[PDB]
Amino acid sequence: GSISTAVIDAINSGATLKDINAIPDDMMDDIYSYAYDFYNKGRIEEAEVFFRFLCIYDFYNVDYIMGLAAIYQIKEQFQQAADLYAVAFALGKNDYTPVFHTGQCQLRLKAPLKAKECFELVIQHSNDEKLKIKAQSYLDAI
Amino acid sequence: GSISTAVIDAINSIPDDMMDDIYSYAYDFYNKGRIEEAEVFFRFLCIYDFYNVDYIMGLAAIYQIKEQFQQAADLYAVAFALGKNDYTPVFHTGQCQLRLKAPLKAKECFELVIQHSNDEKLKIKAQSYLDAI
Ligand SMILES: N=C(N)c1ccc(C(F)(F)F)cc1
Ligand SMILES: [Cl-]
Ligand SMILES: [Cl-]
Ligand SMILES: [Cl-]
Ligand SMILES: [Cl-]
Ligand SMILES: [Mg+2]
Repeated sequence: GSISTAVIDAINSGATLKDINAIPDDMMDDIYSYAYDFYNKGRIEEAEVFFRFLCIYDFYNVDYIMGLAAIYQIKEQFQQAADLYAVAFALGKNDYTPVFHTGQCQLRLKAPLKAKECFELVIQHSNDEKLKIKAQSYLDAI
Repeated sequence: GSISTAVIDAINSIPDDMMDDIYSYAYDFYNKGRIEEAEVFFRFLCIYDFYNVDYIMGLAAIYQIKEQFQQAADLYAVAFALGKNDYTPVFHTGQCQLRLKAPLKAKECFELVIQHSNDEKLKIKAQSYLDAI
């Protein structure tokens, strides 16, 4: 692991714990797999702890961010979820799935024009026709 | 950075005119070549209101000037996700990806501009990069 001075330096420098290899890679994989297990088992509170832990460890990991965003969406913290989905989109650049879920969140936030803009962005830019079918099903419902 | 601040804020939990004032001051610094002071002001603005495309775009431009190409690209992508209709961030992401030795990502950015932007001057610029790729 990392000595305390190295962890403190990372806190003070704005760096991730990932950047200083504070926990072995295999253990982080285990933690992600357990977080997914909790999620799939309906243990949302525990899944939330684990996805928060993962995102503290590496705020630039798209899948860690996507997991927490999904949990926030389930818990109806729609603005926090939308905020994380936007970050997740930016980090991956290529995948419009977070923009699709942002659209769902915006509908629940009573921002239907923002939602429409999200679904249209998916339709116009994604080459994933299966995702477009889902986005189009929201757009057609208006 | 600004992205890490946005993520940490989400993990854990001023009149528009005044914000407009500070944005203009940051631009004033930028235009005089006071890049470091402009960067502080844009970083401040992105802490106060990160999901504001004008603040993101200004900070991303400074990172691009400073050859911090990955940070710039990440911020331009946020701006595009939030704004959706302006392809200027996609165009600059393409430039950044070229400098990051990611020519296929760059090509995808410039193609998006040509296919979707209504900014004819931006489309010429994107095509000139494509011709070099
Ligand atoms: N419906 C089409 N003809 C069509 C064209 C382009 C794309 C894109 F390249 F954007 F993925 C997706 C679908
Ligand atoms: Cl120690
Ligand atoms: Cl990238
Ligand atoms: Cl709206
Ligand atoms: Cl444009
Ligand atoms: Mg056109």
